[PDB]
Amino acid sequence: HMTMEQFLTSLDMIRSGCAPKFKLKTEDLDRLRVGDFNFPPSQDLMCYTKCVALMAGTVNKKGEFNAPKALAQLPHLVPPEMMEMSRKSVEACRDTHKQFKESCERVYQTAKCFSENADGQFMWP
Repeated sequence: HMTMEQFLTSLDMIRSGCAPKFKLKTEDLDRLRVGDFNFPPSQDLMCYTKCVALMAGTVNKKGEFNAPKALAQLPHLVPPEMMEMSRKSVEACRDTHKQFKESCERVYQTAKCFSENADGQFMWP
């Protein structure tokens, strides 16, 4: 498992493996970091979210969200304090990806759904 302290630091480590692949605005990343997905994303920002989810092993390369695998991965992704919120959001957003065809959009829309269904503070790497 991870502690809250390890979680908050993991956010930066995850970002470091994905951000360099894209052209991104710091203010966009700042907003996603606090779960504010309330602004139009660029293609780059959407594909950044796919890179993050791919690292997490929660989507495939087609951006299809894998709910059972996400649930299995949660202890490697969030601290105990965030487990139930995350469980609830996986359940609410498991089918979000089926409304979209393009892989980066599929992941971005699912992440946005997580942020919107989060009954507490939501943080994206």
